[PDB]
Amino acid sequence: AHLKKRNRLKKNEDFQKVFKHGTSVANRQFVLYTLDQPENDELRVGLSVSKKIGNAVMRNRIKRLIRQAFLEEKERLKEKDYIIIARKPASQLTYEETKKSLQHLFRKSSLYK
Ligand SMILES: [Zn+2]
Ligand SMILES: [Zn+2]
Repeated sequence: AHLKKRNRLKKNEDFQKVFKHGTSVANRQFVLYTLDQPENDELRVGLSVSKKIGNAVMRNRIKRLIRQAFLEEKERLKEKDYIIIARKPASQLTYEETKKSLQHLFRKSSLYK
């Protein structure tokens, strides 16, 4: 039901690494940063939510949808490091809508085995 701990990019150092050296694709809804770790056997997801969405509830909600959207995809996705920045126009998406969006970027940055 939930994304495993090991599949989560926790601390800032890891993020900065992806930002500075990773690759990027952007949507009207999200900015997906994917670094690359050949030394990682499983993928990692980091979440950055605009914060220009104030309601912790809208932010926590959107995070869950992306995390859960990833769970549905953990198998078809390369084992890299991902950072998804949720843009303002993502705040009101439904799971289905979020998943279609993430797969736009995933198909863009060819992160599909
Ligand atoms: Zn550098
Ligand atoms: Zn590394």
